[PDB]
Order: sequence, then structure tokens, then C-alpha cells
Amino acid sequence: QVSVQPNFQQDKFLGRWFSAGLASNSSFLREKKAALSMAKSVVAPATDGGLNLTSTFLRKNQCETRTMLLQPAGSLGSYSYRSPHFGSTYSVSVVETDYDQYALLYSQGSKGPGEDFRMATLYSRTQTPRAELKEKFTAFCKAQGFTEDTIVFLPQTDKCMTE
Repeated sequence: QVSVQPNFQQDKFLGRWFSAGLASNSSFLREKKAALSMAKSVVAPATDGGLNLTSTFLRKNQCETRTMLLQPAGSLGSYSYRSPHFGSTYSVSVVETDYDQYALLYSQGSKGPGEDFRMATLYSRTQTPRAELKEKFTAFCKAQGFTEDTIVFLPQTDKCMTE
């Protein structure tokens, strides 16, 4: 069902990415769509062969950090995320990437209260992705059945982007 980047090279997907686009079926996210902001995500190899994703972003008047272990899930580019707080499991796939400019990610709830969740994410190596890259994201979101009102390009913040 979910496309995973052919011949995915985990060693080339590491380092700093910015979340520049988001689309989801979460009513909660839809309702604060306007208040959502760009996050800075750092990808590093995890001790289990998968990836650690550490994201920092501005919410209210403070920088928040979140860490996510992406465990290998059967093929390179396909991962599983298990929420420590809600026991929910999600499939996370790197659908398409050129490693030095952009990545398209797709996440799907599998088990638990988050089971019906689905989300597409645009990762960019810079805070200002070219229009063509934003086209690839819009096109992916539409094809996957996300509607125009749930697709957002996350505006940059002047905070929580450092180190």
C-alpha cells in the first residue's frame, strides 16, 4: 500500500531537517492549523539499527523538544513508532527523498487509540524549499486523499531553530 523510497540509504538521511509541510486527518491539528509552525528535526542512527528523531519547535513562549524512536519495520525506509504515553503504534515510511533537498514522509496509525491517524510530512534541508519541492508535497497529499483544507505549509519561526 505505502510506497517506500527505492534503495533507501539510511546513512544519507541523517542530520538536520526542517518540517516545512504537514497534512493530516486529525481534527485537533485542523483546528490549530494556523498556529502550527516549522519544527527542526535532527536524525541520528539509533542503537537498534533504526533512527532517532529529535524535534524542536516553538509553542506558546517556549521551545519544546520531542524524541521519537523509529524502529526498523521490515524494509529500509519503513519504520515503526510506538508512543510511550498512549501505547499507540504507527507505521512511518520515507516515501521519497533526494537526501540533500527534501523528503516526503507518510505516517499511519496501526494499533491503539491512534489507529485511524494518518499524516503526510514534507521535510526540507533548508527553511525555504523551492516551489517545485512544495509541488511534490501538494501532489502527494492530494493523491493520498488529504483535502486542501488539511494541507499546510508550516511557516518558519525565528526561535527554537538553533544548535
